[PDB]
Amino acid sequence: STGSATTTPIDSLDDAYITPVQIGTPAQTLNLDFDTGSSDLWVFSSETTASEVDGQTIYTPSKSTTAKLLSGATWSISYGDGSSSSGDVYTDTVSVGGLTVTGQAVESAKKVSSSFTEDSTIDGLLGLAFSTLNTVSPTQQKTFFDNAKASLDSPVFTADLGYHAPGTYNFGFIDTTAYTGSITYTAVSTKQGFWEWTSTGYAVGSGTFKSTSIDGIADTGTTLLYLPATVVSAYWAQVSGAKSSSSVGGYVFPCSATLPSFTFGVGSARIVIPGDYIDFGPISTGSSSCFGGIQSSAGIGINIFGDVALKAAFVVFNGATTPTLGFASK
Repeated sequence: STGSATTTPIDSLDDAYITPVQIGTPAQTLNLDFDTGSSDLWVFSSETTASEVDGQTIYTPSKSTTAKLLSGATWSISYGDGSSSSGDVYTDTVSVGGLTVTGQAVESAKKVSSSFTEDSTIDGLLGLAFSTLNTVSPTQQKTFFDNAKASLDSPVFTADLGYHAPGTYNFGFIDTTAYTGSITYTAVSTKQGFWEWTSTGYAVGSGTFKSTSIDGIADTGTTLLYLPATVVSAYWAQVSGAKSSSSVGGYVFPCSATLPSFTFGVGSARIVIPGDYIDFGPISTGSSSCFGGIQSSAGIGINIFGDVALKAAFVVFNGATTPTLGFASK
């Protein structure tokens, strides 16, 4: 089997992407944030504290003839950005782009943090990291991909995120028309539960490539590119007037600037992030200070190849017995 679904930016900055997902019988379609940095499929629901729901579409398990309470199971998750959610668990039928999994754990939120409430466009998350990170207790549950894997034509999914435009998540096949040149594959460590890999270096604009190992995670659920402070300083030093602002929470730059590109290495291959992908616009409405899309990972504890990086590539998440990651230009 295979599946193919369009993923759409939630706003004009590509702060996140939503993908429609069918849950239950009859189908209830929710728009979920596919997150290769976590491993829970959780939704706003009829059980979510009423004051914490503000415009989201909810899953109502009592209206699904295939929903079953997973007795005694609870979940609770905290994300890198400080947001969180928790609740209980149902199993139900879940379909993405024509690919159906029966008996998928659907984690129903009883509580969500303010950042989730305030984002009316995201109805929940669909985790695509390794199932070892799933938070369901006392019986850990499998991700949608892990459940689908054996049925897929090939045990892979791909992320093709757009810049200020829709893109595609495919399951079970590689669309050879969706990228240019060849796909370069690189080793993955699953030791921390992430799609963790080592970039071979970077360049700023038309500058020379610096060969240096940068360990990090491919994370579709993180907006920006978080890299070591040395790398990030070298980038912003090429933008007149750019500075790190502790009050704002990162590097800012004059909105009048033209940003240089940023290149990262994948083995001997190179992925080029155009300068415009690094512009996240005014820090507040009407400001001439703009927020940068490349930020320091210092004090995160891990480097994160988030959407800024991934949307410059066609990315293969290869879930074979020995997982790997592939990157192509597009």
